[PDB]
Amino acid sequence: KDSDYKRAEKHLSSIDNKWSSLVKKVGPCTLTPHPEHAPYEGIIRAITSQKLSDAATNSIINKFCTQCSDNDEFPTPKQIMETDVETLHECGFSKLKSQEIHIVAEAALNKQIPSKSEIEKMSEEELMESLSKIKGVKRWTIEMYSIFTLGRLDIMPADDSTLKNEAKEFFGLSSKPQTEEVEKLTKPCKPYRTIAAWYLWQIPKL
DNA sequence: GCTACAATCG
DNA sequence: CGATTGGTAGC
Repeated sequence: KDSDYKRAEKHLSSIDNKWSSLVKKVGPCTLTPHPEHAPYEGIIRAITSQKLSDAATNSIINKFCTQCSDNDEFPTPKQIMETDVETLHECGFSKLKSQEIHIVAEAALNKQIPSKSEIEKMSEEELMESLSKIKGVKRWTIEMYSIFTLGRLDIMPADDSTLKNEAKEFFGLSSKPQTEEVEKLTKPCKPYRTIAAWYLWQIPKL
């Protein structure tokens, strides 16, 4: 993770030089993934973040953990299953998300979700095909889960709206780029596109 | 003080 | 189509 980042930062400093410049200005990558989280947890966290800022997402999960858990820990599948969507919605989850989160809990409970060991053996394409079967989980959500939970290093969430806004400035484009364009422009960042995305995501903070 | 900012479904 | 969860950065 440490050697991984230093190695990634070096590669990003070895492509064309706007990347070298951004890396130097932003400093060391502080991305902190949580692979210790079970798949159902990582998935629920990713679902919750849809259309919501990290702060908004945090306030919702905090309530969720504070009420639905008996130890401020992340609610277990069983605990979630035994909570109706009405109560989940009161924590701040949209009604739709409440429904999907309940279903994810049921799936985890009934061993319908790939085990973490199997997930770690799946390529991103396989993961996409597998988790996209879950209601409320598609490309973006799986990318976020791969990055923030799994800790994968070569994930380029080219479809991310904020990343597109950043890519427009960074690459000096005349208009917000389409998904395909972002993927093309960041190809040189392989095999550390996750870290490249993170750096782009840090541009606002500058 | 205001208010823009992923995936599903009748 | 037209809704949807909310903290808060940028006005």
